[PDB]
Amino acid sequence: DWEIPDGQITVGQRIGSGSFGTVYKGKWHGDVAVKMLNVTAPTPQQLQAFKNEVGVLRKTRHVNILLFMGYSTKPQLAIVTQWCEGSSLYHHLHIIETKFEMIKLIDIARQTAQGMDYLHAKSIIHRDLKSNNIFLHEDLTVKIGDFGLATVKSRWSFEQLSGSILWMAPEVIRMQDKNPYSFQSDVYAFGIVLYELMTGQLPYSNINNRDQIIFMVGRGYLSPDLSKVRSNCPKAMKRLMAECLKKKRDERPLFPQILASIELLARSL
Ligand SMILES: Cc1ncc(NC(=O)c2cccc(C(F)(F)F)c2)cc1-c1cnc(OC2CCOCC2)c(N2CCOCC2)c1
Repeated sequence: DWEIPDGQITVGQRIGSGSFGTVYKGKWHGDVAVKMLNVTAPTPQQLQAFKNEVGVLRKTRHVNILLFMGYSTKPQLAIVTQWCEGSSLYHHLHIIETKFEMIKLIDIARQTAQGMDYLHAKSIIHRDLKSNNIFLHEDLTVKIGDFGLATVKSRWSFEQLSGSILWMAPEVIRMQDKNPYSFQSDVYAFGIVLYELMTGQLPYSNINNRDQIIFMVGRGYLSPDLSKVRSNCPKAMKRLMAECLKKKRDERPLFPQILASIELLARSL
């Protein structure tokens, strides 16, 4: 099974922490990432939140999904994943401002679409897809993860997630539908990731008020500016972006179509 016996993991450098967990770099048959719960004696809800996450990760076996490696219960409840040298797509695009070639931007898009197509086939709705959750292993291979460390009521069980408003579909901002999170809300988030790749920027860079952005997207008054895409961005890519970013969720394509469209436009370059 996937349970790792006590004393096998060497916990190293602390990377970060939030209200729910703390991530460390470690050693277990090579470099690993270790995410521990902040409490040693968890409540029935905290333990259920932990088991829910292990439950989703253990269903994944795909090169574009962060490789789950096992979990521990002793001395603490922890999740073990592969350790990746590299940086998140967010870090590359918006912090160090890496200038990838169009061919590589399309390659990153194709790889993300593969991982998302895989998750949706396993009935997993991510609910927090964004460039921060796309890791570039050796600055080349996409590893989709969920790197948030904050307490979330029913994360892998539902309720609205915050701090990722730029990637939030209009119906996710509103919270008026019977089921606001869907494969289509993940597709909208993916449409924002495509915008980040093709422009090198975060949407709505010219609006300095976050509350106004939330209000406007939800009302359907604001959409990303597609004329900001790089001069050599293929027309088929700009077309795909507009379909993913549709205000009405029913008008959005699903990942089998998205992946087929990227595979086809990557051939024509
Ligand atoms: C340890 C761990 N255990 C469980 C999860 N869970 C998930 O991903 C997860 C949970 C549920 C569903 C899914 C879905 F995507 F499949 F839908 C994924 C994440 C991490 C972890 C947190 N934070 C990290 O790094 C920080 C953030 C990046 O930048 C560096 C600091 C890493 N890395 C790994 C690469 O190598 C550098 C360190 C892994």
